[PDB]
Parts: sequence; C-alpha cells; structure tokens
Amino acid sequence: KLPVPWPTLVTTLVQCFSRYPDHMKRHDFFKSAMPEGYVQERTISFKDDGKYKTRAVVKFEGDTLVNRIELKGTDFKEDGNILGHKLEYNFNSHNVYITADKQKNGIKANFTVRHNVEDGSVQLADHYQQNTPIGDGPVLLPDNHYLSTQTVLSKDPNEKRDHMVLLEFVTAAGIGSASQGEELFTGVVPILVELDGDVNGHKFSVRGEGEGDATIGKLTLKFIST
Amino acid sequence: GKLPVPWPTLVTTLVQCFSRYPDHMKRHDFFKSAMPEGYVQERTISFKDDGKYKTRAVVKFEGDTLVNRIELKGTDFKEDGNILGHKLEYNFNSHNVYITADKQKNGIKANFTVRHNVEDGSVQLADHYQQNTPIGDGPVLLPDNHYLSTQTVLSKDPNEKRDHMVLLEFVTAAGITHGSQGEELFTGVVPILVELDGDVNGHKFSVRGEGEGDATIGKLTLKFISTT
Repeated sequence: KLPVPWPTLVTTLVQCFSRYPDHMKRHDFFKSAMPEGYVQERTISFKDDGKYKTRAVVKFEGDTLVNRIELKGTDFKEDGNILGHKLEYNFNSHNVYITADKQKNGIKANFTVRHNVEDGSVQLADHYQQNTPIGDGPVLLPDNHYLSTQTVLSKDPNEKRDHMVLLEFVTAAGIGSASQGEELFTGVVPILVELDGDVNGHKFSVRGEGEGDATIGKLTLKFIST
Repeated sequence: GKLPVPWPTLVTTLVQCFSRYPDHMKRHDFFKSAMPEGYVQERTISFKDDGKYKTRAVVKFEGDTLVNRIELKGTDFKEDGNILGHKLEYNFNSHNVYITADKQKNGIKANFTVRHNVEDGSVQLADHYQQNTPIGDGPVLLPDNHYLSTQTVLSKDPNEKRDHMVLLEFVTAAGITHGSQGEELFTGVVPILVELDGDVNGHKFSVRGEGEGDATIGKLTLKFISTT
C-alpha cells in the first residue's frame, strides 16, 4: 500500500504527449528532444508539509516511450495531509507555465497543484521543474506558453493491488512537422513508467503502462504499487 | 453548426442513473429505482451576472437504450458575456452534488454551483436548482442526504467537422458510512442516447449524443454533436 496518496504522484508519473496546436508546433521542446529524450527534474513543495525531489529520464526505448523516475521525499509531517492520507481521489485542472532555459538548451516550468483535502481544505504542491535534452541534436526552445490539463482518476475492479487508473488530456496554449522528433508521436505510442520512491524513509515502487496519443493530447495509464 | 453557447455550460444538462452507488448505499439510489419508466429532471441554471437556462428532461429506457430527452430555454444572456461570447475554458471541474429527498413529490432535489473557468483567469458561477420526479406510480427509493462526486474530461475528435464534445466522466455516490428492480437494468454497460432541443436568446440549436454508461463503475462515455 502506497505510503503517500496516489494524486500526489500524478505529476511525477511525459509532457511529450501534450497536444501542441499547429500554430504552436515550433514551441514543442519535449517531442523535439526525442528519441534520445530529456532529463526532467522537479522540486515539489507541499505547503505546510514536506517536499519531493524527483529526477526522471524520459526517452524512447524502441517503440515505447519510457519515464524512469527516482523520487526522494523529506520533511513530511506524520499526520499531515500526505502521510495521513487525507487527499481526495481526484486531480484538478492546472496550467503548467513553461519558459525557455536557453544556455542549458532546455526549459523550466512552474505551477502550483491544488489537491482537494477530505475536510474541504486544499493542499498546495508548488512545482519547480527543469528539463534538459539528453541528445546532442538541436531542440526547439519555446516562447513562454502553458499546458492546460484535465485528468480523471479511477480504479480497476479486477485489480487487487494498490493502483491508479489515469486518463488525461493536455493541450498547449498561450501563444508539417516542426521537428523530426515530433514525427515519432504521429500515432498511438506505448508508454512504460517506472518510479522508485522513498518518502520519509517509506520505500516504494510504481510501475505504469499504457499509451499516449499526442495528436489529441491523450494519455491512458494504469499504475501499480509493486 | 457552431453552438451559440459553450459546451461546458451544457454538460450538466446533457443521466445520474449511471452514478456508482456503493453496495451499502443501494437503498439511496432514487435514479435507478425510477427505471424503467424514468423520471422528469427539471433545472434552473442561473449564470451569475448573466442569463439563465430552464431545462426539462425525460430520462427513461427506450427498449435497451437509456435516453435523455431535454428541452432547454436560455434567456437574458448578455451578447458579449462569457456564455454568448464563448469565453469559457474547455474543461469541467469536479463537483460534489448534494442530493436530498423530496418526499412530498416522491423524488429528489439538488442545489449545487458549477464553477466554469473563464479565459481571463476568473470564474463564471452557474447555480443549479434541480428537481427530479418519477414518471410512474410504482415504488421508488427516497434517499437520506448524500452526495455525488464527479470527475469529467472534455476532448475533441480531430476529424469531426461539426461542433462537438467528447466527454468521459466518473461519478460515485458518497456521504453515508452506515452499512429496486430498476437497479437490475444497470447491471452491465447500457447504451445511451441524448437528444437536446435548445433555444438561447432566440438562437435555436439541437444536440445529439451517443455512448454508453457502466453504473457498476460509475463511468460515462459520450460524443455529442451539434445537429442544428
């Protein structure tokens, strides 16, 4: 059983599947870094509580887009909203504000997730993010813009393990193929997610599998606490 | 063609019989108990600082299919407001809809506020006033106070020329921790047809939706298309 609520892991558990409208295709850093991929690092500060620090490698392995993550959580309160499992099983819509990080040839992002708490309060999770390409080839450095998200969380009635079924749609806003990497996302792409986590000493792992359809911005994934 | 109002404002109008009621709450599922005859769903939707929808719907089985047939009348909308000006974001937030019994007319009632995100970063409130009455004289379940918790995502079909909305939602009942033949009609996946006849500020339109619902898991999948 996960020592943290599933919704707190959603943002850590592949922005290359975002729908970039045609007029914005030149601003899609994430696909342009493929197939070699990018490193995505975040600090997630849960206000009045602890923080996650994450580092992920997102790249193709053959036909599969893989997101392999190491997560480290510290300074959490034993019966705060996170370790005390006080968060509703849902995930609100957010805007992910992206800016170029020119001299590191990557991007940064900032956004604040709002997790609904059982008692009607809200638990904020302030995200700071930086992505750096792994490969040597040129990438697309964007003008400032944002990604707007929508997500539904559910359970598989046949799954006895602790798990999360996720469906999300993400579209870019706020501004032929623009990169060769973009062409690797033309159809439905299988996804593998592997997370190794330690939060206040509670060790855990998550494996997710599913597929993404970047033309529509859609992700469908099932995650299992292994 | 293009609807005169934003799709998100029609989501609540466009089948609560597909809510997942947990086993211990099965004696609180009015919506399924009214089946298969059905129920009349009537709403006032008051958009803050703007117009209002009045809606009248018939929700019943047409043989195998669960059908939601609605008449909507929208009045007093500002031509440059958030609704007629199409200034609402294409999403739909999670809500808790509080259900109470309306014993005197053998149905339920609900008052809830939808918060529609506006393009300028603000919110457009839509206060909903709902009343549901069973269509027949048979027995129905009048529930204790509880709520429905919803999650919805809206999307588009990239090759659909017509104004349309792809919708997926999960809804589960909650708020009771204590523990009908219509219930049997939802044992598996049920096909759904939605037909809406609309008039907002004199702009007439129609919507047709098709999909299915699985009340055992609370899941609804529908594609809606403008048909006039």
